[PDB]
Amino acid sequence: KVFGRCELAAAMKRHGLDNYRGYSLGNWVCAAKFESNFNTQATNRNTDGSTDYGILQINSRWWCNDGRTPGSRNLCNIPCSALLSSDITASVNCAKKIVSDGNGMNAWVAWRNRCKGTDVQAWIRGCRL
Ligand SMILES: c1ccc(-c2ccccn2)nc1
Ligand SMILES: [Cl-]
Ligand SMILES: [Cl-]
Ligand SMILES: [Cl-]
Ligand SMILES: [Cl-]
Ligand SMILES: [Cl-]
Ligand code: NA
Ligand SMILES: [O]
Ligand SMILES: [V+3]
Repeated sequence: KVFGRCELAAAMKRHGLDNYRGYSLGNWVCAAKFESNFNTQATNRNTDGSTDYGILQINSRWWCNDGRTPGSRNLCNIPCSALLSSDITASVNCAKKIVSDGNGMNAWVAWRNRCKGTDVQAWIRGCRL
């Protein structure tokens, strides 16, 4: 599913990401825009051989099992394919674990490079939330 911006914002809000560990909702919307272009089916390889999955491009190196990332962990206890669903629940629940872990949203390279330090409230401008 390719979410609309406000559609995604509303789903993320319902799932409690607004100001989760201090990250206002626009952070999460921004991150998804640049990680996945709002596409739940997005998959991308990394140079280490891991793959990033879904709307928030959760990585098989640590967070999910895809059976093809040697030495990796599955800290969200989920098949990576579960993260490609039109329902964002599994991705959000995993994201909450990731962001709570010490490094905050820096885990998301696109967030760090494109959202951090910017007016992220612009990403929820016009949305009824
Ligand atoms: C190295 C550098 C960037 C990325 C990335 C960017 C957006 C979405 C997913 N992965 N991955 C590895
Ligand atoms: Cl993509
Ligand atoms: Cl990429
Ligand atoms: Cl596993
Ligand atoms: Cl694996
Ligand atoms: Cl933080
Ligand atoms: Na894994
Ligand atoms: O990534
Ligand atoms: V990547």
